Amino acid sequence: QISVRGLAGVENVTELKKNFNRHLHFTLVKDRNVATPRDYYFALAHTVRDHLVGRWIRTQQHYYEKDPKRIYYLSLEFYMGRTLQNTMVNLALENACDEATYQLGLDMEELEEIEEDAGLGNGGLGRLAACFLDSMATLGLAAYGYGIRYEFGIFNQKICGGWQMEEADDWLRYGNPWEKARPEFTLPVHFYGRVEHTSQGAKWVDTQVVLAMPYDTPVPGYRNNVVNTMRLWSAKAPNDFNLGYIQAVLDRNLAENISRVLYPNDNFFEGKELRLKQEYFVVAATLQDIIRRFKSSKFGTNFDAFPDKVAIQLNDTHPSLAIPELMRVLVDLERLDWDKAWEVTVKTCAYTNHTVLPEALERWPVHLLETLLPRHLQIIYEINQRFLNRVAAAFPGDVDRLRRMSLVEEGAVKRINMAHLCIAGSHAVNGVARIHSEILKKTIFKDFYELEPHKFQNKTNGITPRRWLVLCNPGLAEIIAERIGEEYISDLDQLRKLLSYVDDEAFIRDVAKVKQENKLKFAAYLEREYKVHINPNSLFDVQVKRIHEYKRQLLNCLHVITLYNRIKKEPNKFVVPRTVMIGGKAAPGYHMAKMIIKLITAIGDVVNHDPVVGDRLRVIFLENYRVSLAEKVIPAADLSEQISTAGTEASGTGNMKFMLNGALTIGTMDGANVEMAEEAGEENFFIFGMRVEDVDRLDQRGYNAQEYYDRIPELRQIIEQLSSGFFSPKQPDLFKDIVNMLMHHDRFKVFADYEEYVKCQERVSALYKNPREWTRMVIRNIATSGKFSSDRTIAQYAREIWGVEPSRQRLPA
Amino acid sequence: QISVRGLAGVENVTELKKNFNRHLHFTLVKDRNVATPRDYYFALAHTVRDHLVGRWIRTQQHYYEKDPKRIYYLSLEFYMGRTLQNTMVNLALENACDEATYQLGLDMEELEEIEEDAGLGNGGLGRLAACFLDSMATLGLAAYGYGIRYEFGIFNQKICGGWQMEEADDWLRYGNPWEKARPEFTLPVHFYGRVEHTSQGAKWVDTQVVLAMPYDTPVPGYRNNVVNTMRLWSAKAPNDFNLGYIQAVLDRNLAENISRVLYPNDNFFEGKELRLKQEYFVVAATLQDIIRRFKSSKFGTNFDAFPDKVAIQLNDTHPSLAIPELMRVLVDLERLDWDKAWEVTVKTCAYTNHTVLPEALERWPVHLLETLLPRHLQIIYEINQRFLNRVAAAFPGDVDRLRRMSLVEEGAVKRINMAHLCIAGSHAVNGVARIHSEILKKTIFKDFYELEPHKFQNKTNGITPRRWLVLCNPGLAEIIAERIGEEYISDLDQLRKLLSYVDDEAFIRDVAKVKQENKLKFAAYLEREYKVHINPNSLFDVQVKRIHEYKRQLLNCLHVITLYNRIKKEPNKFVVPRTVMIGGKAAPGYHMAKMIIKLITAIGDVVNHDPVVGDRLRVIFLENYRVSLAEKVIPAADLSEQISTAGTEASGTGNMKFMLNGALTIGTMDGANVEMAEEAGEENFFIFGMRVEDVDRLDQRGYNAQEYYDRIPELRQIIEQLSSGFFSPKQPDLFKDIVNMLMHHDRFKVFADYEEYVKCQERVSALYKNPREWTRMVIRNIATSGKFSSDRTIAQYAREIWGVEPSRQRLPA
Ligand SMILES: C[C@H]1[C@H](C)CC[C@]2(C(=O)O)CC[C@]3(C)C(=CC[C@@H]4[C@@]5(C)C[C@@H](O)[C@H](O)[C@@](C)(CO)[C@@H]5CC[C@]43C)[C@H]12
Ligand SMILES: C[C@H]1[C@H](C)CC[C@]2(C(=O)O)CC[C@]3(C)C(=CC[C@@H]4[C@@]5(C)C[C@@H](O)[C@H](O)[C@@](C)(CO)[C@@H]5CC[C@]43C)[C@H]12
Repeated sequence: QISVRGLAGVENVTELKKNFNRHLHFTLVKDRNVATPRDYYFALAHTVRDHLVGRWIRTQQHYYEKDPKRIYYLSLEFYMGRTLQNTMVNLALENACDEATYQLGLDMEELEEIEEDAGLGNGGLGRLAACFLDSMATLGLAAYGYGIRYEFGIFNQKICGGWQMEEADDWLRYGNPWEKARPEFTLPVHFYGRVEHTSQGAKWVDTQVVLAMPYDTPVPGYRNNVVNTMRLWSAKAPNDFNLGYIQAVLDRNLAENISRVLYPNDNFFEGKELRLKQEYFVVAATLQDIIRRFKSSKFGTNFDAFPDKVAIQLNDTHPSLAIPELMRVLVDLERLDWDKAWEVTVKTCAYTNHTVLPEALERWPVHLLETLLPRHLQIIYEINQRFLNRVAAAFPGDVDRLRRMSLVEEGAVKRINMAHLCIAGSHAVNGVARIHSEILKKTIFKDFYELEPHKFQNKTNGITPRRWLVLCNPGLAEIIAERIGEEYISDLDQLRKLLSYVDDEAFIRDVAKVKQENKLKFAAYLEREYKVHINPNSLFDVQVKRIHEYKRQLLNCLHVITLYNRIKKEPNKFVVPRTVMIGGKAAPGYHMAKMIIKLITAIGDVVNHDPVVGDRLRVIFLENYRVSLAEKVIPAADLSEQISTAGTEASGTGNMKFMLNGALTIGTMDGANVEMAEEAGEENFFIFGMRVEDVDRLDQRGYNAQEYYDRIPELRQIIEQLSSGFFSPKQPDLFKDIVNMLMHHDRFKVFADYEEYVKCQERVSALYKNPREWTRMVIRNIATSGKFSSDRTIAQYAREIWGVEPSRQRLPA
Repeated sequence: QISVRGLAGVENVTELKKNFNRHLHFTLVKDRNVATPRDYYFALAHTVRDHLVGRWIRTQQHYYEKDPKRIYYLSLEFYMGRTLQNTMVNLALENACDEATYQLGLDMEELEEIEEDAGLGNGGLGRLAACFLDSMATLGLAAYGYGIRYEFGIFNQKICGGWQMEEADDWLRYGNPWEKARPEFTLPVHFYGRVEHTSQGAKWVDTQVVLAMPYDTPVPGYRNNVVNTMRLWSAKAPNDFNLGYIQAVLDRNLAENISRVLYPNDNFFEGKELRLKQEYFVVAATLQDIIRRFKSSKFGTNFDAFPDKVAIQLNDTHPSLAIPELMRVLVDLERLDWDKAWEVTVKTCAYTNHTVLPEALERWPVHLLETLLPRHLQIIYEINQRFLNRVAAAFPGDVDRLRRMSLVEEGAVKRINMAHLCIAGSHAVNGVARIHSEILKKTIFKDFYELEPHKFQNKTNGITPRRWLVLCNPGLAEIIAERIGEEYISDLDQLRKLLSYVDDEAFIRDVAKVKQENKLKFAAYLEREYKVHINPNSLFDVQVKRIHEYKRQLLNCLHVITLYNRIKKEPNKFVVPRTVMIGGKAAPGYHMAKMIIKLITAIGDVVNHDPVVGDRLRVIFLENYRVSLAEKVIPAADLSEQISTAGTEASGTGNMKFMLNGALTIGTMDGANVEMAEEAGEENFFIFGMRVEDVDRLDQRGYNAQEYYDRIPELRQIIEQLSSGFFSPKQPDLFKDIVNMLMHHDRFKVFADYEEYVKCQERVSALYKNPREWTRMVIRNIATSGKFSSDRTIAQYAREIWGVEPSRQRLPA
């Protein structure tokens, strides 16, 4: 149908149809008489997977011959989503498969809906890992993603009586056609035991062994025939495990629980032992694999060359144990002296920080590490001692600096600060947006920055234009390609060329037409899947992201109620109709986040069934927000809500997805919003609220929520409604916690941004009344979204941290 | 190479080679540079599996169109062994694959050694199930095997310091290419809950749900293009399971433990709850599947026709809950009246008894069934009440009969007698050999036989000539085929024709040549795999079977020691050299069986390193006895030890394997030994010891072991050696338990058969000195082994129990 989806040429279509039928028959053991859409999905998935393997094998062949520097991206989360359409796109197979499936009497889009999300992440951090893998393959880097194959990913969210229910995400039930089990490359991981000292140094003995089994998933580059590997470790009991007899066999489960389930916490630390085991598990298996690969190369005994052959990137502090683990292997097993092992470690490792929120920082109780990893604690103490000697020598007499910079935190319970560990043992530390990187240098890591200024960098986050434009928004990609060609897909800066079309009447019409189609499709999705009715002519006001206080879903809630109260005051006045959509998961133990979800639904219960309101205001909670739901709602959005308190959202990536897909952004000067507004021009953005400086000023003076309550009658009315049970008639005091928090213990100053936010929202409504000017502003956003491609981000990592050159060159097919 | 292995015709060899390479590349994602033999095995296994699916699909198609009566074989054990060679044989692919793999530079035999045994059974009962499935497919029956897919089968046995160590049989580690997961056909199984009574009868409520997921494995008939199904159920937690959050996800393991591990007890009952859950699990899932298939047929609401469309065979009492479960479904769910449901149940079910040993009988505590299956206990009480009313009416006033026949056993703990349940609810009850079936009618089920004589039958066990001749002994199958053709493979009675070759000098030479080759190959296997040295010219004296007291491995031990002591007394006298091989697993908690294994190795420690003995006597314990080890040692055997106390071994099947493969049999008149001797003639068998009558006489008088000790000096010497630490110098009293048991509490009267056994063993040695007469006796055995084909057994089940006609007719290819 459309150009950007590739050629559907007779020879390919015929070959695809016959391999489809081969897989249906031989692989699935079905025929057309019994086959369900699921069977049809699998036959297609197997047919497409076949196209990868040749490229996969020769890519890995190429790296063996050329022996380039290898990039190892260590993350506990890879939020991949669906793989079918992404593979077709990157392989140029999408039209051919559409044709082949059409001719077999099947709708490919219906088949795509059957694939489970690989939901092995929580949100931003996990999805960044996924975008990174795509870009690394697209840029020809010899890169590997290493993580854990969780049996259960992020929970499926069900709304019941307005409340979140969690159910297990059993994503492997029907199988995963993309992975290849590699039991032959299984590796032992050690836990517990004790440390023995000898003439030949320390020995870690009497350990419990857990086996790590790798599963490989292909990662295709965009149209370059590069297929990299994501290797995920699964936990297996050894066969002499416990070995009355029955119980010993049943207790094998204990070892295998390590890889059972993803911890569902977004930006929040929980000091649980199982979590620490997961962290060491991925680190120990990966490092052995890295070293084995280093030794078995065309180059090489000599660990001097290690940093020239290996880069290890730590996605947050979750794989921070890679630092003492690498030291352990180099010192205890390879017999290098401390100072040489340490130079190698620092030159190999690099650390990316994702948040400044104190409750998100990993600080592990010493007594946990003592029991679980006795050798690693010793190495940590020794790293600390030598590091503190460097601080003492640089800042003599500064005793408070010493306690501030220590990796060991003193208190009732002694803790290891994992972020401090990462800084000390990495040659590079980066934040994920310019303002976030500055905040690190000025506040939380100020001391470390004064010691080693050269270590600190910025790498502003990015999103992949393949998944986040071509895949999810084919209509928009097509109208862009008509004017400027296809090269922008792997060089997103080229979208600037679209600025010379901002006054083009045909393009304006097309941009606005694609948005309307997207909105109509999504409104249909809501009716068919969730039996909910929305007006596709209203402004689609969308806030989708994890439910957190700092993300201020509550600020949005306050606006929504203001609009309702204004309508009820002046019913016969014209207002721009809105559909307000809020979506996101709450961590299971996060009580406040669960309350906010209930409020949102409770608001919808009042607003959606008020006859006076009509179709002018709708409030919808988007259930089970995840990657494949994002691919649908983002192209359909008019307004992107990015309203975190200034200085709390390190970067955001949702913000970029919306910019790329033709929504306008209302937001604070937080995270990457600042860089986005800078790229588009502040006139093309709806910026409101306190800057970082204003927050600090308010903190010094003290934040008093009562002040705003007293001076803003519209705010008072809302609080009285919440308190008196207007939104919960059966349980009048249901929302006492929310009101209490807002009035007395609001860390995120919801009320302080209320007035500016509401006023700015009026300016949004005003612009929406003039479709031509709205669309021209939209075009100005899309055209300047180029910088926020993860290809740019990854090229910066490659050049400034890893010391490798990106390549756009094809491998032979 | 050999005729019986099929054609290696240019077109087939070329097609096999290319599909091998296709699977290596696309399925395994390997190439010739990295591939190991394991990779080569899998590529072959996938290539062969491809040949099944077409036949598999059209067989199931055929049954849908014709709608024949369906046979359901319910067993908790299917001891399948390896599948590759068996599939090639039954498909006529063996020479073609040998050729194709040869031309790729691979040795197929080396590749076959890589396949894990599917060891989902303990011994006789489990292996009978496997032979039955082969024969049912070979005879064109619409038959299904239903069981449990254990994650861990029978443990691997390691010998350490002479002692058995058990390790987990992780047979699925590298995957199973034969099975096809069918998650779409998952079924709920209910546990616990309570019974509620209404107007519309009883309701089972508040149950815990466990999901049963089926895995299908193809079962090919011999050269007839019939491919039946073995369906094995795997336990899965439902997704709302328990649903703090983490723990709820981890506790999903509890539900899934149901299918985790096979209970390693051969002929012994253990009243564990997990075992009862397994039993109900397979029964509930299978019955739902049977009923669903019955309703969705070309025939049919009307359960009158159920017994015309369905036969359910119960392999022992392990699936006995099928009886109250079928009643439950018919009465509670389908709303049939009791009497009609009961008529349908009895006409549907049939029961096969496998042992008379009291400790093997399943007698479940009422309090277990009360908690786990409250509705089934009620149905059991009601079945019992109505059954006891029938007994009272037939034998008025006979109050002791009533208590004897009751399904409910009274005592400290009330128990359900599952065998009694099976007899009451089945139209047919059979033993597994003629003497065993008589013992049932005369002793343990005498009361039931007097009530319903028409219910009691014999079906003498059989073994499959495909696995147990063609597959494991190609050399012998070939020399037989040269004389009489190939038709005997699916009609084993034709082996009688070989009687006219008993005086043929060429045939005698060939039979003896094949045995020598078999012995040389096995002696080489022992050196290569276990670094043990045997003389291939000695008589191979072999006892392989589960380690049990009733099987009397100890009697064998006593002979072995007698031979040693005689040699040491008269060193320079000629004796026929023997290699005595004993093999078998002991149940982990069976202390005595573990002691016997230690004795056997302890004997070998003394005998094998006595220079005076030389190569005249060797005692070897065969480690990890299992199906694939049987396929190797059985063709290599000269003497088959079948020496159970008369009346204890219900049938035996090992005995038949040895007869078919050219060993002579020394044994008691026990089980099927009686029928074997009858077929060959007693002159061609080494029969010794008490008959059943003699045992009974000895029991009445009382068995006094001291009597034999006093009157047999050779026996006394052995006991003194055991007591004084001759066979355990470091631990002189190591064998006190064995001596004590022999002297004071021997249920199996080892000493009573000692003299006759030793004397008979001398007659065996005498015959072995004359190779020509030994071989002529061998030929007389092989030629009369026809009756012991499971094709015969299965045809008898089909005609006399199930009411279906066997067919040798091909399906179109
Ligand atoms: C040496 C092993 C090690 C035992 C485990 C880690 C290893 C790795 O580097 O990831 C596993 C994979 C192989 C076997 C490895 C190395 C090379 C091959 C290779 C590229 C070799 C090549 O000749 C084959 O054609 C091809 C291209 C194809 O078989 C292979 C692909 C597989 C690798 C990369 C590694
Ligand atoms: C009705 C279902 C039920 C939902 C679950 C149990 C069932 C069974 O009888 O075992 C599952 C298998 C199918 C779907 C079943 C029935 C028929 C098919 C069938 C023989 C149908 C035939 O047209 C196909 O060509 C073929 C021959 C091929 O698709 C099928 C094969 C599969 C069966 C036998 C059963």
